[PDB]
Amino acid sequence: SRPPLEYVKGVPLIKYFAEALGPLQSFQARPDDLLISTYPKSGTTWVSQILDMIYQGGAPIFMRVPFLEFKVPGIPSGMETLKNTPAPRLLKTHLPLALLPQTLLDQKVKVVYVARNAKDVAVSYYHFYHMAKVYPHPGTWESFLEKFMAGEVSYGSWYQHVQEWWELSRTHPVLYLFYEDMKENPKREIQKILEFVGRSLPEETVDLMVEHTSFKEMKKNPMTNYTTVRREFMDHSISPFMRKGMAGDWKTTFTVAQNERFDADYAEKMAGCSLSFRSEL
Amino acid sequence: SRPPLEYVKGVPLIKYFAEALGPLQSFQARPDDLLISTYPKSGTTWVSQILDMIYQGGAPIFMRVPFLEFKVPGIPSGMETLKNTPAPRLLKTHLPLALLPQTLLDQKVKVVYVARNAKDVAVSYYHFYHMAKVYPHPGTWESFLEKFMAGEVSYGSWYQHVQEWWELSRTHPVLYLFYEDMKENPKREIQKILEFVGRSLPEETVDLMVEHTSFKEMKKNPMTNYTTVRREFMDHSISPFMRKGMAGDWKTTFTVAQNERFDADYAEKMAGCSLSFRSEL
Ligand SMILES: Nc1ncnc2c1ncn2[C@@H]1O[C@H](COP(=O)(O)O)[C@@H](OP(=O)(O)O)[C@H]1O
Ligand SMILES: Nc1ncnc2c1ncn2[C@@H]1O[C@H](COP(=O)(O)O)[C@@H](OP(=O)(O)O)[C@H]1O
Ligand SMILES: [Ca+2]
Ligand SMILES: [Ca+2]
Repeated sequence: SRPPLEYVKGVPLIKYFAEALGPLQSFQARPDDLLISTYPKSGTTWVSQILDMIYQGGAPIFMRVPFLEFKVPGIPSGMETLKNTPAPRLLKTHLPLALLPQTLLDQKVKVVYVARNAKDVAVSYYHFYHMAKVYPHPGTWESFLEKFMAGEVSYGSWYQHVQEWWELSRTHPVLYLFYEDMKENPKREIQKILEFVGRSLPEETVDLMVEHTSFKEMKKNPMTNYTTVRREFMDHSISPFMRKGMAGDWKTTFTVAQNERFDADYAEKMAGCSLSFRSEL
Repeated sequence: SRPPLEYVKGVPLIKYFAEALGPLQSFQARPDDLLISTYPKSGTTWVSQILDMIYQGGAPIFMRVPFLEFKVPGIPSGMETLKNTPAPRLLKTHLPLALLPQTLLDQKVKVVYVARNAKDVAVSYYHFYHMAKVYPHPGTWESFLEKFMAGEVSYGSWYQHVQEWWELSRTHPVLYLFYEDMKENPKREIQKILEFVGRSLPEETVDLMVEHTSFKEMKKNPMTNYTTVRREFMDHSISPFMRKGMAGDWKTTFTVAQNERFDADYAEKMAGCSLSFRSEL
């Protein structure tokens, strides 16, 4: 019923996910866990499918890759789904570093992080707010854009999220990937994931993973497109989860006025950062 | 009902497996197939389980690894089971090179062959003849030993089998392994299989494969011990498939007289061969 967001340590989150944090400090990480970390709508489902295939030598995605802080009225908790989970475990989270279960850092769990350009994230997040009913109603795109720029959306600021994890990468095992690089050359990025997780697969098998993990395929696959969930939960008729999967599509939504204001605000928040994003390709 | 063996191109075989050869020249091999080749009771099930785990990133074994020439009164044909089989395929065969579907050689299919010392093979084969009722009754061990030395058992001569494939290894991709080496150092042999099939797995995961593919484990696992099959097919009460899994246990069955005769006969059949087997460890 589109419940307002709950702030936690300065971070606004889905009411339910906020409640799920208590049961969350009990969580104990294993040395062989693989943590998939991302700001919302940055390629989480995409890299999850890739990692899952890899872990199977080549049920829906949300069952195979437990969502750490997950929790919803008529659905099993993220930590629940993780109980019936044998090692090695693939985990998923969008949690900022201030809310991340300390155990993951203490065990040096390998992290595959994916960052996506902020403009495409914003548009993708606006449409998701519409279809996923656990989120407060977004309002107009104009108002949502403002909330997104002020980090007044679920999981907080995108600017801080991509920067903190980028910095964490200096003293913690982290493979920091870019949604755009994955778009441009999927095989290249999958090979980087294989090497990073200490695995190898014949060229032929990787080429097959590239075909099956393409937007087109993943949009048909009911195990990856989230269509098996209930309508009053996610209304694919409003906006499909597998919306467009493009890089640079934000140009058909941002007005010139909004783009000018966003860029100015951006340069100001990404000043001292060495992170470089490309909004096209 | 213990039907006599059928000779084919000079090779005696299970009546049913003989019949299964016709439907067999229709078989078409793919470039990515992986062929597990062995003379009977040489570690086929063992290396099959290992390869299957590898192919899954770490149903019973006979369903997951189709048995090429398989065929039995109340059970689906080997090529049948292979129809519902997606690439990449793991295949199993005990066929001598004269009966091997040419397509496997023409496609350069990777072969993992396992050889075991003849004395342990003989004893293991004698007990298998007893429990598996598709084989003619073995008779006494004394008589079986003689039949085994004369290649008058299913799949013919062991001497020729281990030599021809050893030679094939010079002009065809073949990883020739020894049952004994696998006993002595399983991790070492599994790493050789990984490299050979162009795969890689973290050390920790391989150590886990070594534990689960040990004789003890595989003897409990109903998916690998063949206990789900029907009794009038295989009578585990007569002799369990997972008998002992030892190297050098042939000393408790061979009499000194039989051993002296076997050695003399052996030196004569393995003369010009560079193959070296160790009957202990
Ligand atoms: N295989 C794939 N290739 C490209 N984009 C994909 C993809 N699977 C999902 N996506 C896109 O990733 C976004 C969702 O990411 P997440 O899984 O983190 O929530 C959506 O972006 P759009 O809204 O821009 O289409 C979605 O269409
Ligand atoms: N994991 C394992 N480790 C050691 N030996 C194994 C094994 N799995 C099966 N075996 C042994 O391999 C032989 C059967 O081989 P195959 O699978 O080729 O028919 C039997 O030998 P014994 O009769 O000597 O015990 C069996 O016990
Ligand atoms: Ca989701
Ligand atoms: Ca068998």
